[PDB]
Amino acid sequence: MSPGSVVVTGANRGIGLGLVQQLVKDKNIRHIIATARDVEKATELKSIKDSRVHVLPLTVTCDKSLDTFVSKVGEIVGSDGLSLLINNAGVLLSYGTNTEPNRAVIAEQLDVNTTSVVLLTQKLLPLLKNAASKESGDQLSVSRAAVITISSGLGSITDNTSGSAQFPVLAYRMSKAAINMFGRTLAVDLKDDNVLVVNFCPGWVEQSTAELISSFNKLDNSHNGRFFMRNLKPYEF
Amino acid sequence: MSPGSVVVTGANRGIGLGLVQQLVKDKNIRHIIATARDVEKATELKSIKDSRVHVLPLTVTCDKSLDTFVSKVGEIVGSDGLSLLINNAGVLLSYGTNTEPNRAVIAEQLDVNTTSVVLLTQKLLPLLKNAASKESGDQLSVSRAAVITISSGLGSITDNTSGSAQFPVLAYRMSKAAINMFGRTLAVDLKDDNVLVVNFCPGEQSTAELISSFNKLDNSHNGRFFMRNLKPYEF
Repeated sequence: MSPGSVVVTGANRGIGLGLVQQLVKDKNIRHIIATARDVEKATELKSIKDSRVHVLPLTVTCDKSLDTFVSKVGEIVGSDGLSLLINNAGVLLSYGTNTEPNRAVIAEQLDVNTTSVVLLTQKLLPLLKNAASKESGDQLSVSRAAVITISSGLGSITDNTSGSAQFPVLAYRMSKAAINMFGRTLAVDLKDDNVLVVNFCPGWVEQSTAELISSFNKLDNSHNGRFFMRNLKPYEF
Repeated sequence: MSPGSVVVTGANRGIGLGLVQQLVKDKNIRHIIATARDVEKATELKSIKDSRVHVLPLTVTCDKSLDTFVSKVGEIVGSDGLSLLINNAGVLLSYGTNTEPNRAVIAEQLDVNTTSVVLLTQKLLPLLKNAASKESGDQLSVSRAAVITISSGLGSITDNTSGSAQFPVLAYRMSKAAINMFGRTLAVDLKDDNVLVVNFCPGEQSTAELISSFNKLDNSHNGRFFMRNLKPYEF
């Protein structure tokens, strides 16, 4: 089975856009909600034909743009609920240990990749718990209700052998470590609500998204609260 | 062996304080710097009578308060550098997944437990490195140069099986995960500067146990996260 409705933040380009193109190929999906900070500019996102794709504006750092967006998606999915939330929107700010100490940069990296993602997921929980309820039982799947966050292998603490000297990714690594901790906590917290939650890391083209979408269709209770590679294959955290 | 100089942040109470009380016992340490946000209120810390103890004001979230502090510690340690930086200053802000969505709270939790600590650490790097260059070779220990960060078991993602259900510790858990990531990162980044970095979960009888552990720390502990008795966490 397919999810009735999907939300993809940051679909104007990169992974977000590819995922939407991958998503439109599944004609059994009823709604496809794509967001862009600057919509009037998301031309390639916009060019996508098919009537079920809704390109809505969204600034993940603005709590007003969040409330407006949550309401719109609410008006769209109606009583059906939101089946799939794939938190893709994020950014990679340059910052390593040998960078002139700068609080504003570290704070922006976390605000965008962490707190904004948590804020959005929290607001979209009612809609998710609803999609989950619309089918009795105790079985997790993305077609029922899932919160998928696009993370990064650099978020894995135990796999961190490179640090941030050669590559200024300290803040980024932390923002994803945190977001990996959120996913782990969310899955637990939403246990009795039956909504699935998993985090992935895309590669470093449409190949990546094609593989992610495939892995999505194989998800169940056994992947809940974990962090995997696009071909699945778990990360250690 | 003992560290020429030690910095303990937010030592006006709890573990921080407990560490300064344990540290002043090691009669071989030359400088012992303990911070407080409101120096006036740090009565039990100031009561501590000891020629080599310095109580400096520091409010981790303020960059001016950070620099000023870093200037004084350099002024105190001189060309010998700072041999031990133990990040204790921290906070627990109530916030779970069911909590009513609030950007400011999450932002404060991370700003205090993550970004503020990273900033303080970076600013002290010179001192920490200068201290490590006094010795020869690649031996890592808290007597040479080390950064000890007081984290928490709730910061382990692999061990998180209770989430925000029991207690509303979501923003806190994330803050700690991130700082453990910073410890794993600094360790790799400071490898060639020969400065040891390790993270501990504090768990009186605690701080006493931390210290003994600090004295057993070697190259094999670098970049890792342990419990006070040196039992390792998985991250």
